[PDB]
Amino acid sequence: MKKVVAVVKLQLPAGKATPAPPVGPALGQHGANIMEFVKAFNAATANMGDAIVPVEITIYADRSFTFVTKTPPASYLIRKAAGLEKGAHKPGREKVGRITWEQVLEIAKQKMPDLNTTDLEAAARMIAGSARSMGVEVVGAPEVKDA
Repeated sequence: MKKVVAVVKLQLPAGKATPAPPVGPALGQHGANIMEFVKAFNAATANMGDAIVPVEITIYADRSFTFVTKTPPASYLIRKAAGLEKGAHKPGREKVGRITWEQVLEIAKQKMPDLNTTDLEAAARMIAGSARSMGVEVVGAPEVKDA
């Protein structure tokens, strides 16, 4: 008795969203509420910074909206697997925006269910290589042969 009916696969500006998004009405259907919409957005885009994110508000006719993407494509979750944590008082020696081979795989695997890719190396370079675009980098993916 619950099946998504509207997957708002729209986009949205970080640090720039407001009671006047490219949707507004096109979204007001989940019980009709905008601020909560942008509140959670501006609240996250503000908790992070400014940017753009593809929204995929998986809504179900039962009148519910499940979804929360953060940062442009890839970064939508690559940011998490990347290195966003800040920290407080640590011995030092560390960085931000660092993913791992497998992590980008699963993140790229589900991203390649049967569309057109095939080898984990393609979608991989995507999620991972995409991270490179974002400047992010992998944290492993060993490659040796001299034992």
